[PDB]
Amino acid sequence: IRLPAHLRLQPIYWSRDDVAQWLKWAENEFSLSPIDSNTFEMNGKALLLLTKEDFRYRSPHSGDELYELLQHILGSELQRKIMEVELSVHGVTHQEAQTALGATGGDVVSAIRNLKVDQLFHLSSRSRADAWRILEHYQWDLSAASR
Ligand SMILES: [Cl-]
Repeated sequence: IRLPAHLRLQPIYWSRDDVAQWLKWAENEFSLSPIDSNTFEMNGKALLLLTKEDFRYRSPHSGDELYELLQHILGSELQRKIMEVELSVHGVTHQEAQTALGATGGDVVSAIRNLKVDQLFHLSSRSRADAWRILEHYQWDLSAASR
């Protein structure tokens, strides 16, 4: 298998042009059915949010192949969990999410909450338990940071 040079194996950083390059490469390297590049008008972050059915909607004949190819390029789930954390807490970066997820043992829910209490703790002299209490009381809504 010959990879397309100048295309890193980090799909979370792929541009729209990189997605088109990956599609063209995949169609030729795996002899797939013709893929209209106009059917994947998105960047790499968006590609990670598609389900296998979403791939099939765009390419009934080779969409699931492309999905499995993406899964193997990603390898041994974390990149998608990181995106879910980044989509749940304002101001959290890739590294902040990865640190929180590793602390919570892959738990997205606990990582989001630990990150939410961190942000709330960053604004008051209250103890972390008081921050954990207000957030548990307010159903884990960080928007209720009223003072
Ligand atoms: Cl990635």
